[PDB]
Amino acid sequence: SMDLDHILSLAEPDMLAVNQLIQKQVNSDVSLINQLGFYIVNSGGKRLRPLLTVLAARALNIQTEQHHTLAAIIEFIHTATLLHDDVVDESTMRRGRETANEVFGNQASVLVGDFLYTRSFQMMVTLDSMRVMQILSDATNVIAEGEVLQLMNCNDPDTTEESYMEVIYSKTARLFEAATLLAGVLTKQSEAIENAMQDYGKYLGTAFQLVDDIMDYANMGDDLAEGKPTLPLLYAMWHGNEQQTAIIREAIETGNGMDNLTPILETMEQTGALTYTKQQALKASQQAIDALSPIEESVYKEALIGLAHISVERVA
Amino acid sequence: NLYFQSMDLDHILSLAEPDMLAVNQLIQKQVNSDVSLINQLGFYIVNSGGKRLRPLLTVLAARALNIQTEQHHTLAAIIEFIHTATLLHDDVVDETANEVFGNQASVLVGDFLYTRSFQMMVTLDSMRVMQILSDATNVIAEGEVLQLMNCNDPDTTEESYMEVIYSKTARLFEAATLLAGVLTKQSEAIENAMQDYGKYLGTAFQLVDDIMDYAMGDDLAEGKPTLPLLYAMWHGNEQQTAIIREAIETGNGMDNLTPILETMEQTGALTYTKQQALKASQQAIDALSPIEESVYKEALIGLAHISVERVA
Amino acid sequence: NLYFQSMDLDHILSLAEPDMLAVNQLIQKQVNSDVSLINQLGFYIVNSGGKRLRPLLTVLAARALNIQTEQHHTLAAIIEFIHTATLLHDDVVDETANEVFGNQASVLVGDFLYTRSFQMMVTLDSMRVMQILSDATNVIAEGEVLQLMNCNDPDTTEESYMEVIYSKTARLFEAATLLAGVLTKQSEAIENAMQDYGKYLGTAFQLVDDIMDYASGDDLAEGKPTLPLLYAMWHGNEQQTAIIREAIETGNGMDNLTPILETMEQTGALTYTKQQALKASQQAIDALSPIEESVYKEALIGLAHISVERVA
Amino acid sequence: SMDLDHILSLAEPDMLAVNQLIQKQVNSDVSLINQLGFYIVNSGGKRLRPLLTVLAARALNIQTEQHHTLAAIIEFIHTATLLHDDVVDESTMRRGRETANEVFGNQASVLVGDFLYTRSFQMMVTLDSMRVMQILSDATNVIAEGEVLQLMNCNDPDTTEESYMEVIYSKTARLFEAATLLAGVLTKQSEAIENAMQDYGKYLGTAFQLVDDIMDYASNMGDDLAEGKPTLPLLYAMWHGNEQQTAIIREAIETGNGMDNLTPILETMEQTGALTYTKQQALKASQQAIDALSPIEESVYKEALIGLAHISVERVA
Repeated sequence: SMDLDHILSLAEPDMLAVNQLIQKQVNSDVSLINQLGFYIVNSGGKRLRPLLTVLAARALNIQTEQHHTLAAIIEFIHTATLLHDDVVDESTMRRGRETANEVFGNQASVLVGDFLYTRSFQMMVTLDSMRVMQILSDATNVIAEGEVLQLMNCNDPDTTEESYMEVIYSKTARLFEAATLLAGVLTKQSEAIENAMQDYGKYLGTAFQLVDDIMDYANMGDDLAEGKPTLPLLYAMWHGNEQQTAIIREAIETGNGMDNLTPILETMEQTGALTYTKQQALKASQQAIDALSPIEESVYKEALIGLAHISVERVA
Repeated sequence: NLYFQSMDLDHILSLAEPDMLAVNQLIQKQVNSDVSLINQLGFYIVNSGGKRLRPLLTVLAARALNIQTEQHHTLAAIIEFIHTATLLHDDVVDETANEVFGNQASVLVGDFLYTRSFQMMVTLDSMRVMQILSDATNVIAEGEVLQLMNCNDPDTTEESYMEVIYSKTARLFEAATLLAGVLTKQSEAIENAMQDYGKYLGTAFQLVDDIMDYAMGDDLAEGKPTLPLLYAMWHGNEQQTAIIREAIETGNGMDNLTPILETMEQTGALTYTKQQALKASQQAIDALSPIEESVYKEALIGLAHISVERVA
Repeated sequence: NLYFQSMDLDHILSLAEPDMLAVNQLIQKQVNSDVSLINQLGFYIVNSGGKRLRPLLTVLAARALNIQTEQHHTLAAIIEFIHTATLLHDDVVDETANEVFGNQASVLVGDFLYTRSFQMMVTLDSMRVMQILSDATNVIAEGEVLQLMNCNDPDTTEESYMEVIYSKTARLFEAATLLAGVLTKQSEAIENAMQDYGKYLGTAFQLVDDIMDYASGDDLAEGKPTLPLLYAMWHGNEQQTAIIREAIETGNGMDNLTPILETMEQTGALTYTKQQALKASQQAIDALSPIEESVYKEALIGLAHISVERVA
Repeated sequence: SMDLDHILSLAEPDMLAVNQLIQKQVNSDVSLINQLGFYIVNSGGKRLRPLLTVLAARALNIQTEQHHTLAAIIEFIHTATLLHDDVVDESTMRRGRETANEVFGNQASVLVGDFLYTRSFQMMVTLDSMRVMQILSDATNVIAEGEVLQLMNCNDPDTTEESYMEVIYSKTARLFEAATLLAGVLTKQSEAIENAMQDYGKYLGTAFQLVDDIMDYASNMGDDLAEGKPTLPLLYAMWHGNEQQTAIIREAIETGNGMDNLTPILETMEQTGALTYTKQQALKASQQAIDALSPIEESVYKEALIGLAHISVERVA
């Protein structure tokens, strides 16, 4: 499969245009918006969602440059979400750097999130497709719902596997799914090709999230400290002995224990909790690949298959 | 003390009631979610008071333009969701468990509402509706951040304070009335009349709100530069100007409460702010000239009078 | 803003929301009439703020007693209609074209809601329910008249002030909680416990309300002798006592607002009344002893704390 | 057949008990309630509804004294309605005497109304019948609705004959209908007999009100016009008069002006036969009440029920 260097090289001409657009579309008459927008936009995100979007639009031989605007739209939505999450979580650090709410305060972060969300809709309007906006209005409502679903799960050790997977789907997979779907919408593909791209995005997002959650136990236990129960921790809790179950249950309820997870890590190894989670990741990764079957052959399709392989490479 | 207050208000509310009930019912359907926590919190913030004004305006405006559909019900709901969301997001405090959960609830319920309003917009199946509301919602956001910037800035101009009023509060009124015209396929001139009515009505409401904060509210405490406080600073004497400046910058206005309120009285600061509100109220009424006569047009005129009732 | 008030309140509302939503929809069904004017006015009165506490109490109480039906929804609506009808009838002014129609609608919509509440009682198909509520509403009528008798009477005792609270306000809370017991077929000591909880909770709320009127002042202008004004008069100096006496006799206090408010502070009048509220609050909590432990019982304790949160 | 003196004489034993009940059952701990309730109960009402109640019960051979309590219940409800109406209408006189709201103020009148209403329910409880309370809670809701329907009609010259009749039924006849129906319920009659007593009370109530509205324009005179209340005589005269007469009646209704000189309005009524038309409706209603009593067993009590129906339209007929 195609490696990251080549994927990026393939995508760079498009990603340069998207970067320019992301930076310029922050503009406002209000200086605080320009500052905070600058800060969040230029803090060094991996820009994975717009990369997906542009590779997808090319894979479907797009004739316009509308995938640049669409890519900018997706990243604005994701950025709006990040700003709000960091206030909601009271995060202090992101991308090795102080968070926007730490630098500018909670109030300003929330409001500029709203500025970026609404700005992303002004941009959607320029694509002149009511369907684009139906999909994204739907997607963003789901994201908001997933955020509350995650809050309901905070410090809840009774959080079920289904509830956990629903948060992955609503809060992460749905936006990847929307991105790839909308590449098909822009290029006027059939329902079945739209479904293929939609599925690749969904399963890819799911894989990325599962692996992020795995990597958190290989700082370690950032999720635990924030009171966020994830599958490795839950599986270990469900299948361990009574003592292991109790300490994990305690850890989830309190958010204590990040500075020494030894007995929790041991429980994961013994129950196969990480292995189980790794298998769901690999599964999702393969499902993303299989979903691309119909897509015409091109270097861009190989790039999309590449990403699905990269998403789980630290686990495969 | 509801049926007492105004003869026009009694008729206004009664005329609007079938529409307002329909809106209330639509809101209860559209606020609903697949997530238990959202339904639990959402119920109380949507159904409570302080929800009446913008939907009332919206349905009265659509009836005045002789709407033939029920799309004004959806539009009324969209406007109140936008309003409720922006309110919740303006309740966010900077750096207890009360404030942490308040912040969380305010952001996430706000986000649910804001996003749901856009879903509802799409059901109207109109690109122009999306263009208008996407621009309006962006301007409201710019408005809210501009207000934040102006917090504790004693050099805030009059123009800048009015830009806040317009962009934060008035723009939404303006969009609501504009869109009544759009849904009913009115001419440009009619659209402009309605747009201007909404704009100026909203401006009046906001100014009057700022006046009533003194004739006591937290604008002084927060160190928010509103017109009455700014004017009194601009027309007070050497020391009066200096204490008000300090109050804005620091927030210690409650220490010097008595002398600050005296300055407002002596400079006629509240009087000046009252004049601007009455002007706005009149500009709203004036903007309706091209609208054909009806009970609904009379209601819209009534609301303009009611906005400044407490300061006329 | 609702979500910043209390962690207890957050949990209580979330816990009650499924019931409170059902009550809301039931109220809208049962407020409807064949007379368009009743619907036009009724809509706004029933969906206003200040509608939530008594239904909240009722559903929480019925859940705390493990109710197996949805009759608590009907009971909650009945209790809110009674409250609303009585409020409307307490808005009547003695003698103004706004005030003429205001009286008419207040009386007539009040009568509609009062009568509709009795029709709803009958659907519960319990003679004990009819007996309890006929007694409660009669006592509430008595309490409102005793309040009217005390208007402008400076020789009003502390006992007499309390008797109004028990009859006018607390009795409704008491009936609501008792009836939760009755509908769930509890024992006397349980009924007695719930009854007492309602009584003292309602007493606490009313005491705090009277304090909050002077930490805002409508009661002063009307010459309504509440405990904060009376205590100040009893323990003020000769002049302060005479000023407060006159203020009650003639409804004149707004002229002497500053000396009077100062007297309340100087005499500890507000603090004294705050203590009585805290006593009531605590008596209500103590009354729940025999109630099985549950999240709903915990919610009722939370309500008791919330009643005096602004005071405590 | 039977004259008013014989009717009152026959009913005297029951009405003594009822009068005592009505005076005693006002009792409360609150002095102002005792005062105001005393004033209204002892101001000299006709006691027509309790009279009707007790005659109806005797006619159905009631074995208990529950009809005293029922009759007192009905009068208390009627009394609560008067107190509220006089506040809504801002009336100053009643039974040649200052109204309670004039003596005590509006607020007290309204609240004491509520006291009487709730007290009447406390008395209903003692009859230990849920169906009774269903009937009276339904009846009293319809009364309340009727009061608002009347309010909507105030100063409205476009008030229809149907809307005017609907007010009569809901505001006046419905309580008569319920009184006599409940005399059937208390004595365990069949559905056919309940319906018969129900209809007698309804049509009787209708007749009384129609005559009241007619008598407002014959011999204070024109009391309804002043309150902006369009009644059938005035409305009919408007519909069938010429353009000038129509215009002045339309003006009279909208403004509530003209009570002190009705000359041209009365002339319009004479010419259009508007009083005559309204008299026919009253007679019709009276006859409808008598027909309705066809299945009730004979007695001096039934003959008093027929006698009241004849008495209702005496002045007119």
